[PDB]
Amino acid sequence: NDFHRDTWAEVDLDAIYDNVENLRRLLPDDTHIMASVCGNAYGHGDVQVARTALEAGASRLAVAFLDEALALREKGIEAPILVTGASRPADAALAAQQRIALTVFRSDWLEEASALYSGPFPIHFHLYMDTGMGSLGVKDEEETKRIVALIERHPHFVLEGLWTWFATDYFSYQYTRFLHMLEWLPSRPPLVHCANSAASLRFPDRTFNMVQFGIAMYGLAPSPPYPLKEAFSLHSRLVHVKKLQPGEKVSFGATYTAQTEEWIGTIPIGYKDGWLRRLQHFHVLVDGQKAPIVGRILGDMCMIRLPGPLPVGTKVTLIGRQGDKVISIDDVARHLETINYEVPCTISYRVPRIFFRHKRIMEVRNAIGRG
Amino acid sequence: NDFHRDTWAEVDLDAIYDNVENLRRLLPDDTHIMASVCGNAYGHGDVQVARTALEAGASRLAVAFLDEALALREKGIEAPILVTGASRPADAALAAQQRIALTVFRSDWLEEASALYSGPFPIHFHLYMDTGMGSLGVKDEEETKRIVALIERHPHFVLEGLWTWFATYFSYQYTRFLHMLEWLPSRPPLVHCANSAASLRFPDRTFNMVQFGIAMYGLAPSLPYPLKEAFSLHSRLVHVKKLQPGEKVSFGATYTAQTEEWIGTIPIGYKDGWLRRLQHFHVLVDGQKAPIVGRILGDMCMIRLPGPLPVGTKVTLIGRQGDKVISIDDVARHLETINYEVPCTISYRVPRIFFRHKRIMEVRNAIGRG
Amino acid sequence: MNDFHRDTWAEVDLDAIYDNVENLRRLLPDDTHIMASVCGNAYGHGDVQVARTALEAGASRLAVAFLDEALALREKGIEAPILVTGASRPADAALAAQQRIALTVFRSDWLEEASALYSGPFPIHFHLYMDTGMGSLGVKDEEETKRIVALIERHPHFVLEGLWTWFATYFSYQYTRFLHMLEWLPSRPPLVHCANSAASLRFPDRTFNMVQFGIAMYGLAPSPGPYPLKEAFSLHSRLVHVKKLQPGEKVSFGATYTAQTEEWIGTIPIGYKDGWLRRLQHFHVLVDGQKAPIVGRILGDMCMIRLPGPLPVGTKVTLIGRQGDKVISIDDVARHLETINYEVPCTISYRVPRIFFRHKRIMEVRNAIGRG
Amino acid sequence: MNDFHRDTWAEVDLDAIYDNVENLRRLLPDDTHIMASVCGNAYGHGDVQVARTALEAGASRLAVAFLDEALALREKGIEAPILVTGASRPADAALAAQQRIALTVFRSDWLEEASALYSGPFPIHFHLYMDTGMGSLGVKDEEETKRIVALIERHPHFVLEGLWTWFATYFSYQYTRFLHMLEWLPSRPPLVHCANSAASLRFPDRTFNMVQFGIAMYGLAPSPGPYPLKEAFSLHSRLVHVKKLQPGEKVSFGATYTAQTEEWIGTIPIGYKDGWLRRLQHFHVLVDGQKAPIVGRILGDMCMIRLPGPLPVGTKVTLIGRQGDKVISIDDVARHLETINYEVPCTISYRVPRIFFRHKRIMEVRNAIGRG
Amino acid sequence: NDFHRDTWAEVDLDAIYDNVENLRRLLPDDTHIMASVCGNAYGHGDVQVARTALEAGASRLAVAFLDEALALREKGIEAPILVTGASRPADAALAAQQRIALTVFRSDWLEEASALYSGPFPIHFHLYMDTGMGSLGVKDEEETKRIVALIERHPHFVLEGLWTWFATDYFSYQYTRFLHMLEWLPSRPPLVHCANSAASLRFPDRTFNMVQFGIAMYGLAPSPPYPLKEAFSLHSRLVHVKKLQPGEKVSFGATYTAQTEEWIGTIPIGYKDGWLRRLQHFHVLVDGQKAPIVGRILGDMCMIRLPGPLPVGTKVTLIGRQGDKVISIDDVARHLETINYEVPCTISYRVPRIFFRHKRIMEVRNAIGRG
Repeated sequence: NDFHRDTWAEVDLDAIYDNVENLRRLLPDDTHIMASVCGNAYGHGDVQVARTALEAGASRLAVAFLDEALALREKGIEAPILVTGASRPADAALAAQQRIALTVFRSDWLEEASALYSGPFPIHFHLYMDTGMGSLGVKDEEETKRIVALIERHPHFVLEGLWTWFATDYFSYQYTRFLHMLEWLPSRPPLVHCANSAASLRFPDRTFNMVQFGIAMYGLAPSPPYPLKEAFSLHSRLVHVKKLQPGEKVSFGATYTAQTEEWIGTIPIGYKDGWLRRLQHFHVLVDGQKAPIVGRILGDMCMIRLPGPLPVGTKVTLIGRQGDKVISIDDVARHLETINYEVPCTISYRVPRIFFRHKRIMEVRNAIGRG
Repeated sequence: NDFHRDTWAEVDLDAIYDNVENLRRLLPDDTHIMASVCGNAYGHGDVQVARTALEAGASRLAVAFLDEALALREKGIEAPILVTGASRPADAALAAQQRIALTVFRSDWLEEASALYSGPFPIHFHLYMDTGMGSLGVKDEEETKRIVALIERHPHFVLEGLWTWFATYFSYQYTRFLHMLEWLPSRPPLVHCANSAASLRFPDRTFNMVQFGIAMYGLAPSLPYPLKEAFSLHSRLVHVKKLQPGEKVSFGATYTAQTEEWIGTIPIGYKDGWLRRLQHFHVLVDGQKAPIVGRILGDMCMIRLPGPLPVGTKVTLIGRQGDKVISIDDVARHLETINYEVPCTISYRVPRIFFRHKRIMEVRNAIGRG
Repeated sequence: MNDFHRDTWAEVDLDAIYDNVENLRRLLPDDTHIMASVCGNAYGHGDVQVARTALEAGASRLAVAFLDEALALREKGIEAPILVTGASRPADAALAAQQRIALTVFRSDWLEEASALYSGPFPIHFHLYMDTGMGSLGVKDEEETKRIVALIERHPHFVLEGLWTWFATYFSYQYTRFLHMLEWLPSRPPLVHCANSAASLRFPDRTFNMVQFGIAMYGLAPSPGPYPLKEAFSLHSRLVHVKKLQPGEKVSFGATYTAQTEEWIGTIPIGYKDGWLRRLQHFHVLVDGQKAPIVGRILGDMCMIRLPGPLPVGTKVTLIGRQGDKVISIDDVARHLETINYEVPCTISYRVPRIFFRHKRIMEVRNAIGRG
Repeated sequence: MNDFHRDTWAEVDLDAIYDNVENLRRLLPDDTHIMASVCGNAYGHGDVQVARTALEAGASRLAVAFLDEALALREKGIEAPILVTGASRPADAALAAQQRIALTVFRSDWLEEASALYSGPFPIHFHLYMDTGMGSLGVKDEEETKRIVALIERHPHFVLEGLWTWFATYFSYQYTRFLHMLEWLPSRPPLVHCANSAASLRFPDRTFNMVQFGIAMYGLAPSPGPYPLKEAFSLHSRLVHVKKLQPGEKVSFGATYTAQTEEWIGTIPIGYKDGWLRRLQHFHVLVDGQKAPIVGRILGDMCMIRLPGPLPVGTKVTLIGRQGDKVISIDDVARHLETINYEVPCTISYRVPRIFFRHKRIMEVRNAIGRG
Repeated sequence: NDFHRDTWAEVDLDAIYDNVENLRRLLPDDTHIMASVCGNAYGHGDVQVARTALEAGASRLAVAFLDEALALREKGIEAPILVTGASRPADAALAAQQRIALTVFRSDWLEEASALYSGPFPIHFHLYMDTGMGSLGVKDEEETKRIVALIERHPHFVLEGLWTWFATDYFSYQYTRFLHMLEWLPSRPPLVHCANSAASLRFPDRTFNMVQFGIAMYGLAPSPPYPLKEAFSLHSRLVHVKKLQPGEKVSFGATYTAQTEEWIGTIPIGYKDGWLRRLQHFHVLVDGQKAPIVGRILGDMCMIRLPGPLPVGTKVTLIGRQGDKVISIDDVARHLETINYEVPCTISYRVPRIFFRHKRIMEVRNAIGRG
């Protein structure tokens, strides 16, 4: 709800709405769109992103483990949800009562589940096929047969889907093998899909009747027809400004020595906020200009060298646009020497999220706010 | 409450209790101990750590910004709390109502607070003195005098204390503090400092309250009593694949087996705070050091097992497993950062299990139902 | 849980509220909004009940005296726009912004303070109150108006939504004086209104695209004097005891009372703690269709009335309202009290239940001190 | 959530309540209970706050005017015994019984009706109110007393807990008349008390093992005149606007006001909707330590005062209480209003926050219309 | 809380307090007392009875299945609780987090449990030994060994107890066999107990360090030093009375013909209240006299022939005392041709319970009351 530190993230839900609407137009009315909202929508806000996606065209959601699926249900999400990661056989009943589909990786798992669950709710499963270069998943025809047999036998089990993850030139091997495995099934599952496939993201396949719109939904390219809009931005404000004389010292994480007369500003964001120490020499946007982060990043604050004296309260943009200049997630990731996925995800619970929709503030989410 | 993924953190509150208890001895019965629980107790659990510290002898708590203090109050903590970072003057009433003390860095700030606030609750302020190498704080007698004047005049303003942060030399800042301290008409009820290697070791002051920083968590921020580490991180294998010589595995990149081996996948990734730079780090499984192979994904990472191991086998990322042990400093070293950052990065989606007296006290799942 | 356990209550006929506003909505052009005033818990009629009835009848905006009253409405489900017409603290702008509540500004100094202490993220809507020279507050000159306009245009989250004034009840002078102040603004604000203007309720005035239906919305003539206004508030109680007295007999109900002749005295459970002030000591109430004088001093929780012959316990007494062909209006009570009508319903305390009627059928009962 | 957003509030010094009762508890013998009266939301001081303070100071029982007030106390955690001193419905006996609330009985007919409609399972405690001849209600003869006694002894769940009367303020006559009515009972009831007896507050009277600390508990003399009583209620506001006027200048605040000379007028956010009635139009308030007259008519949410020279916005105005060496008591307000002290605090509306002080430190703030 | 039909049950908690206090005095300070509160305390009120028992001397509670144990925890009971009946292996985690001990009947069950549960809470088990004439339980040394092995291996499993049910002249066989089985355990479990043993209910055994105070705690003899006090009573009131002339007819469930001038009274209790139809010719107490139930018992009412005309509101006692006359549970059971256990248990949720303590009403429990 309300927050009391001048540091926050903004989530432009129109960027998310637009991205999904454009994909919904491109793909044939036959293909479903599954929106990925794991890790609290990659740090964007699980329920806010989920509703916007469903509203724009998505029809199903994907999360990493059971708790993320239960969080969506509790917050009012009624659309289908698939747990793409591992789960405990003992939780079958729970997932079943909550109408949450689960992915199966081993026949061994389904047997445990079929043995400790008798009903009354029907539980839907999706099989993850290991095409041969994976670390997990169904690996052979024998195993595939055991799984199919356990489902048709059990009165509450339902084989809803089949999918796999395509690594990114192994596409050949990983596809011919998949097509081969898909034939081991007596009949074609209601939903055939896959993840991390730029191919089925632009060109139609048809072997797949559901596409997984992963990180691209957030305007981030998963690997460096319509443009993608970035939805995440990060801001803060100067809470102090100190003028330094030449030669003067200031001990941030280490020791900084002013080479000339300059002004140092402190903003209330640090590595506890997910603004990692490696961003030690990155720059930020203040008063429309670029300003360098000097000295080490502290736990709850970091210092920036200002062009001249600015008043406390001046807005600082860490990720986003100011004037004609811009800083994107890729820029931050590049400086950190990591992938864009990791950036928004690392922005901790401590930082409130402000959601915009139709160029207008919709709501504020302060994970540690009162209530 | 409950959790449904085999990944979790453990917080030994006995480690917290003992660390505070030890410091409670070395310090004279006249000096308060202030426990810092900012950042949700550095990833350990704000209310849990807070209560434990208060039981072991601590009397006040410190957080970085107002929302953290308000959260501690909403959770039932009644002990005095000090906001060490910046706050908005327009929030003075809110702070006063909740009995939250605030740190003052400029006279302009108080000037605004004074005009915006009229009562009826009293607001306790702590003056932060800039000895010289800081990025903020009060530094001249002129401003210090303005602050003392604003408070005296205001019916609901109270100068509760003054402090400074000793960066790490110490000899200069010290005498400089004593000098600045003498500017005040009357010595404040509380005079404390933060990050003082000598305030821990040695008592004696000047200082009737010392800030037990990260040390309370058993992390050396760089003597006459041992410090216990209170944080451990664990997970379990959720799948095991056997590989033949030369067999390939397309993880985050291309990995090739060079012998018969088994690879275990654990349900923890970078979206959990287990950052990608840990791709060549070792974890603990079956009492042995197993290396993380390939790249660390968002929700999972792979490890070469010391041999065939069943699903469910317990994997320890930070902590002890039999004869082997992985400390926080170890992880920090690999990542090339400081220990502080490690636990603080373990995300909200990772449950914390609290132990007290060698036995499980509670579970907290930040995303559990309710 | 809205039950009550004392035979004393007030009745709020929401059909009267609905009809009064519906009539006004008919008269005014579609371009003209109707602002419904619901300060003071809708002048003792029930804030949320009156608000939604006024809204359903054609009103599109609400007005309250201070921030708390606005927050109370939002907490009770009201979503329509709300304007705080009285003073507020600069430091509460954020709270008001977060809650979509507009604030009235009377001094540039106030805005200067609010501008310096607020930075976002919600936009805050302001209405400037102009002092046309004979008031006790408000913007009075062009230089201050410009400073204000400047501050708003300069602040990214500040919005100039309206402008208004209160015409004292010398009107011709104020009206023209207001037109001058209007031109002091670069452009015309989204909403231009005024209050206490009987004229704006009789004839549509192109100058204002929003009119304030003050106390008249409750059927009370804001002054001495197009459509019929119906009152919505009545007050009732019941006899809880009756006693026959002989000539000369004394009774000490606050003061000494001597029965000049054989008579019957009834006691009803309502007193000054209920807002039925002591000054109503010799007013007449309705019982069994007859006017009966309240004799003796009014106590905190009860008062005695001289009855027109024997009557059983449980007999309905009407303090304000109709009984048979006899009627007692709020103005009748005000007159006896030597005060204005506005004050009567507002004084009927929080401990007197309000029974709401809609479509000639009970709708809800709200007992401010009931369990829950 | 007990924050408020208008600079107008009342203060309740619970130390005063504690001290007044503590003094009474010292005087009265251990066999004598003290009943604390908390009807009317503790005469506008806050029911639960005053109740528990009185209880902590030595009072062992509470009194309210009607059932709802008693249910409100129970819902707020009060466990001490409560007596409804006013009328109630026979059909509510079960509810009252279930909640351990005692009821006053004034007529045998009432008990007959309650006996016929209640059968259990909770016991219900009654206190008989005797009319000593000069009252307007209560049991008046021995035959009715016997019928009542009979009904109770006959009903398994009915209990005769007490007997009391109200001595008018002819006392010698009533006292003796009460002793006669007392002997009409087979045995002496567990509790025998009376109300409005200054005597019972000065000297211990073996006839009553429980005394009613009425309004005196609030530091208000129930009449004109052993221990010092301290007042617990003050009322405050702040200037929200100030305007300098020249000689002859006019201001229309309800009525026309002409400045006979250069002067400064301040406006505070409190009006008749807050219980600060219009009749207080020429009363004096405290501002900057000086007495200042309220000039012009009091509006619903504000009133203007003539200031002693220029003063900034935010200056504290004290309507009731002390400022410097000047003081304004409740009796001073009552006098100007031509009413009794009892009525003043009771009239200060539900929308004015009450700030409670205990041990010279703020304890809680209860804003009846605050969020929550 | 409140109820609005003149039919109710009274539970004298002093009867329960006294019974337990007397047993606590008799047994040595070494032996624990386990109070049985299954079936909502045999229709007496689970939480009310549990607290009273713990307060009088009991230290542990027993319920039939998991939900009854969870109901006690939710209502504030923190004392130990044992599920004496069957439970699902998948619920181990739940019982574990709630500190609820479970009974194990097969090694097969423990294996399923040990396989789907890894932690973090310790779960306590009690082994039910089948002495040879049971329908379930551990039957041999091999099975006993497997169970012991699974517990010591698993880091969270704890063997807390061992018990069995003694049928009631097979006591010999069922005891010598039990003593024999008890030796198969490496060490003696912390708690050794048994159920339905009148023997260990009066005379000390010592082989058992915990006695199960079953139905006797309620003042009911489980098979027809200090006396037992009956805690349950049932009442109602006449809601109508009709005078009949000789020869007159009234069609209750069937057809009743008045043989003479008589008065018929109707009370608002029927078989939906658990006042079964077979009580068709039982008698009840009204105005201190016995009165016969005439005509069939209806769903929500039943008729009684009154001595003379009584007013509506007159109290009717179905189980309890009026004047010098009394009706006990055994009387009702005898008429029904069943055991006393079944009577209070059958008194449905529809009938509120009024609890007394120290000859004073403590609280009312109306299962279908508002809230």
